Amino acid sequence: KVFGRCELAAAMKRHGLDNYRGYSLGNWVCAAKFESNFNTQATNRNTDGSTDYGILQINSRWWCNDGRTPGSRNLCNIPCSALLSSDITASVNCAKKIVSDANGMNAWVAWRNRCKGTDVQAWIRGCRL
Repeated sequence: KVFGRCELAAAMKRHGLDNYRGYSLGNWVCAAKFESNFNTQATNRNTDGSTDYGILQINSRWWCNDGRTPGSRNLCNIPCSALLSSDITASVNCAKKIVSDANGMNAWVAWRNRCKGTDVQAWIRGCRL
């Protein structure tokens, strides 16, 4: 499912991401935009053999099990396919654990490089929230 900007903002808010660990909703929407382009079905393989899954491109080396990442840890306790669902609940719950780690949102390279320090409020402007 390819989300609409305001649609995704509302689902993210509902799920409790607005200001989770200090990050305003604009950040999460911006990160989804540049990580997956609002597509829940996005996958990207990395050089180390791991793969990123879903709307927030969660990595298989540490967070989920895809059965093909030697040494994976599966910290979110879920098969990576669960992150491709049109229902973003799994992605959100796992993202909540990732951002709680020492590095915060810097865990998402797209956020660090394209959202960090920008007017992220723009991502939710015009939305009925």
